[PDB]
Amino acid sequence: YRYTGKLRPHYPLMPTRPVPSYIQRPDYADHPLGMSESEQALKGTSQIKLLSSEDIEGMRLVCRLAREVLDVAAGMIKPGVTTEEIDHAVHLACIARNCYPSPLNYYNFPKSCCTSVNEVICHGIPDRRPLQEGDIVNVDITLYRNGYHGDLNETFFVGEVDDGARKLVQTTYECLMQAIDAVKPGVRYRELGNIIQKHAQANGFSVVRSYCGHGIHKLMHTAPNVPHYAKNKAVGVMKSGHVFTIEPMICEGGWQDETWPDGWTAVTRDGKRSAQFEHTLLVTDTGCEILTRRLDSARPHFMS
Ligand code: MET
Ligand SMILES: [Co+2]
Ligand SMILES: [Co+2]
Ligand SMILES: [K+]
Repeated sequence: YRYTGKLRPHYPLMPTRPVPSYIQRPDYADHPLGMSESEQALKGTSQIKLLSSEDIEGMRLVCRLAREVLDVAAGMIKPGVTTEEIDHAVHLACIARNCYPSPLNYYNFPKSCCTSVNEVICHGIPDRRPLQEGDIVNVDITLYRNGYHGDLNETFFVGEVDDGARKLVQTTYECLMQAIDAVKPGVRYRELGNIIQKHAQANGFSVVRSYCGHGIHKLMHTAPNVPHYAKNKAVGVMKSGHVFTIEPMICEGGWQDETWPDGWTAVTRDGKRSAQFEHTLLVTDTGCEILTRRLDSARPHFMS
């Protein structure tokens, strides 16, 4: 395998961490290949759940806990800390909140969160590599509580970063917030990518095509599929009670991705950097509720 950049995985990984049986587990947690039968039973449907009020309450709670856990991770970002160390803390913080770390054994993913450094677009696997000054690192947190998933990520700076990094990260965050601002009953899901690419392209960056935002509630990944690039063919119109993520991945160079031999880590083909932000959003009668927002501080961690 020919690496596309300077990043390498750092093995061995620690044995997978167990989750106490008193925490409720998603279906895939105990499937030998991590398959989610509940997801597969809806494969290829474009029909979108309209959430009940109980469902809404379950999403508010899990998404709020998910944010608390991301914040724990943000507090640990510094040169010298390994991504495994961050994952171990995430793992414990999930459990302290009586939640299952949704990534754990999802299609056999080995860890409890994704840590994506520099050229890693998404789904990097926490490992023995210490963060280095000048790195940018995304932590993606997904929690499962009382039958609901909640999902968010942010890109963080490690010590001081270059101007390229700041611009990349700032623009990615703007892309996300500009898409969120357009969310309300009656908007086509396909529109969000027109907004995202327009801003990304205006800043010289590209938009990853192989990974999309998604519905999330009782299932971790479900309808709608939500592309972040322009003139996509996404099916559906937003309605009050829809819940889904927006999670744009933007790249300094080209948009093309490939996957490491590990089956997960997605990297730019050109080895240039990529950044990402994500929220889970509830479409209301008039706009949208950002379920995974910070409740206590105005800005994302990188601006603080
Ligand atoms: C290894 S599963 C990680 C999934 C990620 N949290 C997402 O938003 O799709
Ligand atoms: Co996510
Ligand atoms: Co997501
Ligand atoms: K990255």
